[PDB]
Amino acid sequence: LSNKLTLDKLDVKGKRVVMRVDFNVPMKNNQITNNQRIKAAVPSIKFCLDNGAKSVVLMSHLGRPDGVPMPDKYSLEPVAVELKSLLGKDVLFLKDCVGPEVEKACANPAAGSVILLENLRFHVEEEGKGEPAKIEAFRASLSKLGDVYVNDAFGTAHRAHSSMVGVNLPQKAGGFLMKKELNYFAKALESPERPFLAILGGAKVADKIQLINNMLDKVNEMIIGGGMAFTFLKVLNNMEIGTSLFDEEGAKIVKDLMSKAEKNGVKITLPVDFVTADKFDENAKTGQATVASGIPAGWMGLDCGPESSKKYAEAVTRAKQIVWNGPVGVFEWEAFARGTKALMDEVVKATSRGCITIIGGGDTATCCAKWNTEDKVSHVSTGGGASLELLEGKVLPGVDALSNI
Ligand SMILES: Nc1ncnc2c1ncn2[C@@H]1O[C@H](COP(=O)(O)OP(=O)(O)O)[C@@H](O)[C@H]1O
Ligand SMILES: [Br-]
Ligand SMILES: [Mg+2]
Repeated sequence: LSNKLTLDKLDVKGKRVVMRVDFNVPMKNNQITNNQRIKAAVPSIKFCLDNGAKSVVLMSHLGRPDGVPMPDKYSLEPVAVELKSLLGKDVLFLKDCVGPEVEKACANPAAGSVILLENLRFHVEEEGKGEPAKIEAFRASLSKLGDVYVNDAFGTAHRAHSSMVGVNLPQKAGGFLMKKELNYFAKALESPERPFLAILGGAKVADKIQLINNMLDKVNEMIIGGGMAFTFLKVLNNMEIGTSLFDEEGAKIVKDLMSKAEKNGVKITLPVDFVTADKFDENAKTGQATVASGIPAGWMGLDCGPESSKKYAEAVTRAKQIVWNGPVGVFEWEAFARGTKALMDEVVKATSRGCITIIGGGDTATCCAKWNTEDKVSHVSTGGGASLELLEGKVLPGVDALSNI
């Protein structure tokens, strides 16, 4: 951020600070399962308060409510409560993020007020799809909630959304988490140790399959696992995949990706076996499948199997540097957690013999919390797709929108 205003040089004394954070925390049975992303923004928030900010107004999305208010499923209210404990200051939660009543609560707050707005994506104008004059007015309304803007939302920095690129105030500063994450990656990605392995799993198939093309110019090996694999196996193996995650658009580029991997000497490791489920439920009935057998109609692959785990371990053993985003199964549910656990064990072992290991993402970082490996890998990042976009070599929209120095 040499070229960009950062919080360390932003005068906040007597200023209302409006701050985009990534508080898109994982949830389960209505409770936060990992407060990593909330803790990560505390240094910027504390800094503002300690240096005399009149207020800090915090704004984030949570999940993908698709521009419709969904307070029953995707409310940020629970975050406010967790933020109080972490901060040592109370936080006011507002039930919306714009305009008239929110604008009043933020216009002239009591000194030192911390305020958390409701889910930005309850409004279509944040993304805005899921409408030009209304997008302008959405952005104008957010711009009113402070005098200066800070973006500490590393995990969302790849998104050119209204709250990330559309705030119109004279001073737009990168926060300390943004700086910490960009600095770590700049160093780690400058001259990666080789072989450099990327591990891509998870469930955001439509988005993340589109990142593979550029990643293939940077890495020497790739594991394509979790939800990502089924699109590849259907196209390449003509495998029956039941109701497993499948991306129609990405299917159309799978063969081109494999050609480019061959051209670039990138070894691709796909799973060869699976733990299956009769429905998307923690208590689903379960089965086993292989690529040869296919997955039965109406069943889904929710974890890889033992032979896949062995192949993954073999790639990890070869690697001198690893970036991992996306669990290789539905590790939140114990019936589908073994593959991710096994891969985590191998990544920890790699770290202990000198592998540089970077694990990132809202959900993938939760694997580290779940198995107590946050201090047994080289770096745990608050960015998932955001990190993958850095690996591709892009400038992130949330960074690009900051004020030049
Ligand atoms: N085979 C699969 N089918 C469906 N979901 C999966 C599968 N494998 C992994 N997942 C899911 O991937 C989700 C995380 O993916 P993602 O959101 O892209 O990663 P992150 O939050 O680290 O960026 C987890 O919630 C996990 O349950
Ligand atoms: Br997606
Ligand atoms: Mg996620």
